[PDB]
Order: sequence, then structure tokens, then C-alpha cells
Amino acid sequence: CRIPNQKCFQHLDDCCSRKCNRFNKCV
Repeated sequence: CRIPNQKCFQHLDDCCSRKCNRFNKCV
């Protein structure tokens, strides 16, 4: 699970929260 604020694409939100903000980073 990728940590918050980590550069992630909304198309492939690999975040732990699976949420990527407008800054193309995790949340």
C-alpha cells in the first residue's frame, strides 16, 4: 500500500487510501 502524498495517477491510484488528490499525489 503506497503512503499518502506519494506521486500517484488518479487512473492508477495505488495509494493505501486509493485516493490521489488534485496534486497527482496520494491522500
